[PDB]
Amino acid sequence: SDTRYNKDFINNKHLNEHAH
Repeated sequence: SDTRYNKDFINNKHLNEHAH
């Protein structure tokens, strides 16, 4: 649970644009 730099503040920018 640290992908970019700890969630990029929201689970990877709002769950990586609503589940890509």
